Amino acid sequence: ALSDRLELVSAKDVISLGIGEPDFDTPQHIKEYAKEALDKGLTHYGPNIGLLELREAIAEKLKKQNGIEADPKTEIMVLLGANQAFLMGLSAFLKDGEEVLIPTPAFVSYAPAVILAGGKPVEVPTYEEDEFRLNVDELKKYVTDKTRALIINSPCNPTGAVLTKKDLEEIADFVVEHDLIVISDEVYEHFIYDDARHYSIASLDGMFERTITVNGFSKTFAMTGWRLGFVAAPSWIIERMVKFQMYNATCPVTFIQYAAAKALKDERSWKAVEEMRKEYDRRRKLVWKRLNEMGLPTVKPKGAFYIFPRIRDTGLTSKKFSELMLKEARVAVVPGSAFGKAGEGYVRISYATAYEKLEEAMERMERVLKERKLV
Amino acid sequence: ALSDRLELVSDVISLGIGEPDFDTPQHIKEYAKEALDKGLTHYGPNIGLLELREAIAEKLKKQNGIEADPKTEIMVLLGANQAFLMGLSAFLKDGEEVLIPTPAFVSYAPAVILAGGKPVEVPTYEEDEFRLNVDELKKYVTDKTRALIINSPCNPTGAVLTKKDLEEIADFVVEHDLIVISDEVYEHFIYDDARHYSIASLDGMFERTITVNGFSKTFAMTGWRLGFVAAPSWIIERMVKFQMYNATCPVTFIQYAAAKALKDERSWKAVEEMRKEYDRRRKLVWKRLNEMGLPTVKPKGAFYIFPRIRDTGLTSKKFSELMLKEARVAVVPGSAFGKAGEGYVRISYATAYEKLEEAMERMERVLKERKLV
Ligand SMILES: *Cc1c(COP(=O)(O)O)cnc(C)c1O
Ligand SMILES: *Cc1c(COP(=O)(O)O)cnc(C)c1O
Repeated sequence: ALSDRLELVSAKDVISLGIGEPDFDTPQHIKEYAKEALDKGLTHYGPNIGLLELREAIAEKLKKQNGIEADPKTEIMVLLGANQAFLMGLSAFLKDGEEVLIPTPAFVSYAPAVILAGGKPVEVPTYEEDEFRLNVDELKKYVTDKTRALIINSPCNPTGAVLTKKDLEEIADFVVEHDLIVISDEVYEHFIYDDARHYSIASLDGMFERTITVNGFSKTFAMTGWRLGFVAAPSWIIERMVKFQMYNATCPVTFIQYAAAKALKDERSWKAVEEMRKEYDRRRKLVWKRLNEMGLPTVKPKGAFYIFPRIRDTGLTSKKFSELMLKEARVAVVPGSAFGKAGEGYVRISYATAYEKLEEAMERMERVLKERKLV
Repeated sequence: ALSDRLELVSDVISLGIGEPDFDTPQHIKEYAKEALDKGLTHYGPNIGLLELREAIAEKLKKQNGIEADPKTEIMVLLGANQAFLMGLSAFLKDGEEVLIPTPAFVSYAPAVILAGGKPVEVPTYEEDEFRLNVDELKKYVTDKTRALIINSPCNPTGAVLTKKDLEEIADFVVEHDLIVISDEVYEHFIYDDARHYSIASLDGMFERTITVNGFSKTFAMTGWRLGFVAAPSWIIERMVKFQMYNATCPVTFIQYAAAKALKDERSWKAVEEMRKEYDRRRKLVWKRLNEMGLPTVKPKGAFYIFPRIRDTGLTSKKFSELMLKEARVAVVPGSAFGKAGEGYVRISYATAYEKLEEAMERMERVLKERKLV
């Protein structure tokens, strides 16, 4: 019964570097469209699948930016945050013993959503030497004939890695050969740096039929507290997820759907996303310099707004290194072990905080690294 | 495993609408705009904002006599509808039974199937003004029964359980060591001699009770998706664990507007105005339905009325099929709310007075015309 699956799941001056959301505020003009919606009286229930005009704007964005062709009436569904998608998506198909492969270090909702859907998560390590990009040769070590799905997250949280098109082509070969469904969490697609490119696995030939691509407004617009996300997937999966929603949150907030549908079509939205991306890029270069500078070897992340320094050479546990940085440096970083077994030996730092707080946090980490001769 | 249980599930004047026709009171809309300007745009606690939980805790104390701790026993949800799946998922085990009074709201049985149990319908009867009767509950309990869901004022019937009904069902609940889920979203829309009481306020009941309520029906906020439950700590702790892998948290600036609205005089004023208008409409449709030849119990709460249709010789489904194309009015077959709903139709009077009168004339013209009386 679900209560059974739920008990198998667990878990003054101080700079928090543990944040997993934009420090920016929602762009003013998106605030303004939600005020207009309230005044227009968009107060009542909407369809379980989302407002058709939001789904249509989302079909346009997916085709033009991601190369995905999805039908608005049938294949895309609006959600209360992209987070709902893991449990509801996996529940449209996962049966009782089935395994889902999760590349690790991974976002924290993946494995519990698998356990709640009734399956068994199987962690597949990614490695520092590979700049944490998934390798299909690790996938092979873990396939069984109970494997039904793979979850991919690019750009990745906690790592900041982004899969290249060739990476995705190989993954696409493995998935088709093993007849898996891929769930692709793309919420960080627009925060990509240097010469990285965001490719969607559902745009490759023959792949839409087998992937659930999840995305949302939370990170690319700074709308985490607005609870609006979406999936584009085959209609037999969408059908099952809206039936689930009927008995869960019924439908998204309908005036926020209006604000967001207009926002996708507004030039100033995209302009604000580049503002934010240029500023996250500036902060990234600082924490990458400074962390390598103080002795913690760190891969330059190509996407999202997280960086993942190697702390294992200080001789500590990622949990003990988190304690020591909080007690003595008063900076909060999250243990890499919280992102799966392959995260032990690292710590997640979010640079979604003001440049200046990051500078100061970096000096404070330095001093107790030197002071406590951990180097 | 949840996939198998999903598999087990599921010129007209529409009278089938289950939501307020009113728009949200303007002052609540402005509190929302203000939260937006104040930047209340980021993630909040999974259990919901503490300001909102403290506000809900004084409302529950004052209006309902339920004492609950804002820190551990109140949780904000994305509509009250989340409470049934998530609340049942805190304790229900495989194949345990949940008693469901019928005619009932459509979420309850699918919510117990998704959670892993089996719904057992318990009939309510028009002779009893559709108030759940304990003798009927005695016939259906088993050693597999773990919970009971009650809904007062009730959708689809409009029935509201008496303080003595509650006292007797409370008895039954303790005797059978069940937990009760109490759906109280229509609490402010009660009429005539009716009074709303909360089963968690009685004698030792808080510990055995999940009470769900929200802002959708009382403040005309159905599209805002804000509801709440007050329940013991161990139920709340498991429901916010579930929310972390579900919708994460309600929308922050909506929560602030709801908090400021519980405290505003104009909110409670808005509610008497909507209650006064629904009562006017209710008198109209109860009168018109009986005199038109359809024996109808005068509902005492919510905004729904449930006329007897079976003496026309039609089934609930055939009668609404007839009314949709002959009268152009949409009513919903009683059989959609359980099998004790057969022979009846739910009409909602959450539409304008004028359209209700019109709708009533259209139904009366086709009743007399196909000699259905
Ligand atoms: C923030 C985030 C999400 C959740 O999106 P919400 O819309 O806020 O529910 C999903 N995936 C990752 C990897 C994220 O970091
Ligand atoms: C409308 C209604 C609800 C509340 O659903 P929301 O999710 O809050 O919109 C719950 N129960 C009943 C009986 C209802 O009629």
